[PDB]
Amino acid sequence: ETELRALKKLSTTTSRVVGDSTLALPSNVKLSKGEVEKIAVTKKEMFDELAQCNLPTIELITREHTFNGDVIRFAAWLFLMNGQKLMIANNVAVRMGMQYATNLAGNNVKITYVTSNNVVKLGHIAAGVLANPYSNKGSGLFITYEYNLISNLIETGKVCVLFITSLSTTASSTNSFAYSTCSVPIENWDFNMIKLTAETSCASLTAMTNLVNSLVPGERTRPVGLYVDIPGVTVTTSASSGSLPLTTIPAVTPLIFSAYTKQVEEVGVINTLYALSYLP
Amino acid sequence: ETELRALKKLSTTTSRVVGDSTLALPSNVKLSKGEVEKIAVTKKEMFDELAQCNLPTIELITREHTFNGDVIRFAAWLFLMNGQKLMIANNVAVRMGMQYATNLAGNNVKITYVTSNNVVKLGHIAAGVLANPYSNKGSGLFITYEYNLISNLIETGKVCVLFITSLSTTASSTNSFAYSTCSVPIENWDFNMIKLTAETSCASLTAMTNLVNSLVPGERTRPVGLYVDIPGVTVTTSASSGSLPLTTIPAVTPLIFSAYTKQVEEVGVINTLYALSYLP
Amino acid sequence: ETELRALKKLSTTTSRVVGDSTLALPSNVKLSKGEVEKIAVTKKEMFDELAQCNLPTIELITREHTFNGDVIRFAAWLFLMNGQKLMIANNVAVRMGMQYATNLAGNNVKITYVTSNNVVKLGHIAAGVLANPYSNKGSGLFITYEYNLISNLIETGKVCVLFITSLSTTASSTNSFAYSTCSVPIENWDFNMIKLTAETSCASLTAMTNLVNSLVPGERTRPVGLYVDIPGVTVTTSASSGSLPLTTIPAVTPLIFSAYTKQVEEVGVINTLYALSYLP
Repeated sequence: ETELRALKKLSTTTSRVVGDSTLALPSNVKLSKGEVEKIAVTKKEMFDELAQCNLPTIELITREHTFNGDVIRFAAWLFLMNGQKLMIANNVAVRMGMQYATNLAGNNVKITYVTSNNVVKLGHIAAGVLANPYSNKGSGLFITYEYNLISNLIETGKVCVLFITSLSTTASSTNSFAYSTCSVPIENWDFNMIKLTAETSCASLTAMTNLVNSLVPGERTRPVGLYVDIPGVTVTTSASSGSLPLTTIPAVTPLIFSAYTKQVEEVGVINTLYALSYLP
Repeated sequence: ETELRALKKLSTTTSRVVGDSTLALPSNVKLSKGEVEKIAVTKKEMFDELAQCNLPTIELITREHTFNGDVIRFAAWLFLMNGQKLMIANNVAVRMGMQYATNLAGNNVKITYVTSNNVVKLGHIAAGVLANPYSNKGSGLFITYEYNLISNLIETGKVCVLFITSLSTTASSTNSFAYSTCSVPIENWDFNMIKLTAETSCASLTAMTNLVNSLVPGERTRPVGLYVDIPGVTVTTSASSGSLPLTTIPAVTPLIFSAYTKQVEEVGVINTLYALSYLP
Repeated sequence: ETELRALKKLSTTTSRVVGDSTLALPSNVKLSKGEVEKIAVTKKEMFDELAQCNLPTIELITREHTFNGDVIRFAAWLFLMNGQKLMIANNVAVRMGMQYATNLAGNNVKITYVTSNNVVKLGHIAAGVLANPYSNKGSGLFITYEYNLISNLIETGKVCVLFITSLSTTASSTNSFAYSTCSVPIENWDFNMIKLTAETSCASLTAMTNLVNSLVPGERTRPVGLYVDIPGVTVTTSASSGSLPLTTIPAVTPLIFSAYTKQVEEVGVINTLYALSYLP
């Protein structure tokens, strides 16, 4: 029975040591920790990027604006946040767990964190003075607090999100524009549930499908529709206006998320920025 | 009877649960899935960045231009594509699987996806009007369809790869430049094979190495040579020019890949952008 | 006897083919290489980003300025290094194992690699002509070789690190500015040790926290203090000057690391850039 004791240890560990052979080990065989350290990218290694002074944790001031050290999302989110050629002025994204966030003009603003049932839900900042109005035919996503941009009316305790778009192709000189809007209660608010989709079926997407079909086949562009998964929200579109719905946003108006692309073809870039901005 | 049964499962799975000690387990020890789910960053976690509404897959429109979710790749490729300080005008990279791609001027246009044997291989777009001609001691890589920038002669069923370079350093006011053009058939085309190398031996590097020797000893620069692994390729490197072989690209000229840097000293980033752009 | 050899294989090999089932296998269940090949993003895949022509290793020139393939390290570091707004002129960071590095004006220059006891400790370059004076009410980190920026005196065989800051908030019109300085020998030099912290206790932080506390309510800002882990280090923090200590630096003055943000609120990006720039 003592043979069982020794032969049992063969299960616990491997006689093999780490090395180049670990790369060439056949796929069917099992692995030890040392080899798995080599083969797969370790969570330590990503944590090792910002590690200084061999501290147990990375610097607090760094963890604030790096999504608590999630470097992978931080890199891609950073460029789309600002520096894109086609984005007008500076896209405004209020990331959670932050002291300051830039506004449309570019001044960093102390963020008013809204607390829901003793839990911080989201924060907003003053819009500031927009550099320029949104000129060309492009799409954009807008999220504001206690305000409706189309109606210019304030609803206390309610968050309204607007999506604007240009149906016509940028090359096509014909001008057709529409938008989708909805108001969400403060309580059941989750950034994850909202997205811009071209495949998932929703009421906004249905409107865009036939609305583009209204235009000539040469100038058609694939529909991009607002989708909201949260209970208690109704998405309302608009008829084909043919003129841009929103040109500028007042500074006094509270702001949560706002991003517009000069051309419509890079509409999906907006959704990517929204996806990266808030962790689910 | 049951002693074999239990002892097999005893070895087969792990009794230990995940925790802090999971990090401190011996390297030679073997591990469970929950342990590996902690130690290494997962496919899901990388996939989790773009996940919305807990959907099985990422959004289609985001899936198109993010290399089908290669967020690790997408971030680095993005800045080199747009916003490089030394890059002139807008370098053009045509990403596969996408409807639109920006041209030199910055106006995004529809892509003509070439299909070979009922299988797509590459896409090209109109060059557009260049913002400014390339005027400095710099190097660039150029890929065009059905055309030869050296001879300005149209091709049929042929894709020509051109690589200009700056023999002198930035400080060396002495002016001398060379190039290495190649033409490849569509049938044998494969992006991954071609690269810019300073160590791998090739015909272009063979000439390029001696060319800097013609320079004064103080003026030497590290050779950078075009290398093509595609069988049936012809590589030609002309003598020193003393002037820029190419100044501007005609708008009607078809384009696939084009990028140039004012300073030759950053020629390496050109290869990186080409490496990032196309998945092997 | 045969059972022992037979049952050993059951230990070493899972005998289960990879698939979606492997994705859904229980966490307690042990797994083979094929699962870890799937479950975790491999070191191979990160190598695959720059992989080309199926070469056993990545290109030399590409690996030189990409931290030898640390793509994610290269990604986030790239945008912060240059191209971001709220950065005066160009941030200058000299990466190790490099031929050229950009100056303040943006022209890349040869790097004098300082080798100590037959080990290359660091490298420095000529500062070049600064584009503009260092704006207003911002913070920055400065590292110079054989020099003292505040004292403008040469110290052979000693490297000095300087930190500047603005106590007052950008919104507050009141003006209060302080700084921290240290002189480090080259022999004990190690990049990873030094950092900007808001939680770790250090002499520089202790001097600064009461200083901003001396400011009236509503004007106080989170203290960010120099912390140096290298033994034999002195840190000095003067009284609140009320005016910017430094505006421009001479071109002839050697420069190791230099970064400055127009707004103080983005102090973290300064530490973030330093953390990314040099591997531990």
